Amino acid sequence: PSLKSNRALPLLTFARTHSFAIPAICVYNLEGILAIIRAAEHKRSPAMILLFPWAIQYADSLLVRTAASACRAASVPITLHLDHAQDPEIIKRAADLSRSEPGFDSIMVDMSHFSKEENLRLTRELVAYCNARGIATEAEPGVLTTPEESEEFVATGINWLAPAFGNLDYERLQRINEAVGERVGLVLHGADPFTKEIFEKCIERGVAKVNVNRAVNNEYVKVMREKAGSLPITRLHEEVTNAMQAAVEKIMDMIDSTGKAEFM
Amino acid sequence: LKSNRALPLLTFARTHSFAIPAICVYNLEGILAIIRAAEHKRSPAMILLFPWAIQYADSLLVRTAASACRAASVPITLHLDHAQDPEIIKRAADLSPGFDSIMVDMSHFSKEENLRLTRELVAYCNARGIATEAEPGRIEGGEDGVQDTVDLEGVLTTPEESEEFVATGINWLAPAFGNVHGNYGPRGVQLDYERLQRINEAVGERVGLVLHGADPFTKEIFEKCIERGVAKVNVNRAVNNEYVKVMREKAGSLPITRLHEEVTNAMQAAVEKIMDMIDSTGKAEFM
Ligand SMILES: [Zn+2]
Ligand SMILES: [Zn+2]
Repeated sequence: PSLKSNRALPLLTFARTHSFAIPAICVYNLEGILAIIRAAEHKRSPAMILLFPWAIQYADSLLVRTAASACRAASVPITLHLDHAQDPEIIKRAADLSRSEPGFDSIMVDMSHFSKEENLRLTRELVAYCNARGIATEAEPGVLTTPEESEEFVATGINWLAPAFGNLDYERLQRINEAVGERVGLVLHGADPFTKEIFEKCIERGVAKVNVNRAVNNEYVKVMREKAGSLPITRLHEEVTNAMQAAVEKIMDMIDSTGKAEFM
Repeated sequence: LKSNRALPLLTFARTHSFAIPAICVYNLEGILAIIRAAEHKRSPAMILLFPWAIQYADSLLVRTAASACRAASVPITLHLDHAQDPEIIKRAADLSPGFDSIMVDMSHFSKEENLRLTRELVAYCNARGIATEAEPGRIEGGEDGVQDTVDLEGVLTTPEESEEFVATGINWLAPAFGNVHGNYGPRGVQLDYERLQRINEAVGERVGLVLHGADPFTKEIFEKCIERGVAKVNVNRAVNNEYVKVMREKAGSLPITRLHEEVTNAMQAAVEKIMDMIDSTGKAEFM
């Protein structure tokens, strides 16, 4: 209800009902933001741009605000997610950007590194903090994720859940899905090396959001390793962005997000 | 223009014998390097973007930089450097939080065409709250983001051409007085300081003077220029070569996060040295 106008939620619910997954791309820079936005507009695909707490450590609100207004100006649904936020203070600080100027649409409240009772308790409290500001939330039931553990995390108020199942244990996956896939969206982590077939089986069994980092960002690293000092700076920027954009477009085709924005 | 944010900086710098560091950047690392350097050293600054920044990222770098400027605890404004195409100038000027100032650089055209286009483009910018810089001559050379002058001759600035440009309503002038964009080569830096003072004497009280091609300059050269009216010093390679060196040596060897940190630190250190050299260090206290 405080989430009634949240832009991030329709993406996963739509993906789940239309048997595809949203590409959720971790980026560290403006070149990454551009690559995602170009890929998505070009493949008529929805997307998410994901930032780590480091983006705020490093640039205060600047990467956040820029990514936010870039996705909102986009011609396909693109929203902004804080990935793997493991400190309560940085979650609240990120969430505070929404009491302006757009900030995050969703935050992964990742308390998985805490003891499970303290994980549960913190998650609940930070989720309530983000929801008060209009912000959707994802959590990790972090030893693998049982269907029982998943239901405990549903109770905290998360919107999406990031199960541990070898990422592979597909039997474990659909059991999680049958138990909780009606109350929360499912999020796949460690997707960087996966193939179409793995993505297909993950999607059939509930995945509506696929996190990617190295598969895209390694393209940025390859160009700089190979071309820095040899290409002018402007050209390096163009080349890293093209390389990253191409990598995002592949993922969009692998997870059937290509074309889907037409119907959203 | 009464409410223009860039104008006071050069005014203040001129009356207090220093220059504003005007640092060209291509990326968020450079934007962060400038804000940090400027806040650390308590110095005003300007962030310079090339037309390439709009060509490449539409309004993204412009918006990121303009916003960083506003949020800074020292005076920092945003300048379009070397805009050499009337169409791009209007496109940039239509953006306005966009640019506080724009360089209407028509120096590639004949003198009379340069004056003609500069006059009308200044009108267009002024209508939109935007201060302007023009080049009453032709500096030779190219940089990444700044076109070559191949097949064009150098044109040194006279007081008379300077006077002609003051009537266009520009705020700042970039004189050609022996400075060169890019590498000076074996002949070294050979500036005509006499020409410069002659310019300053003729128009200095009516317009601010802007130093281009300053990358390899020393403190003593800076001091000579500032004593002759230079209130804005443009820098590029001095700063962005640090990004290149760090990437050249370390990409593939450090996490991307540390890569971004290291280029920004290295660029920040290069900016800080300029600030000291041109005596802008500490000046934000009285602004
Ligand atoms: Zn992850
Ligand atoms: Zn220049």
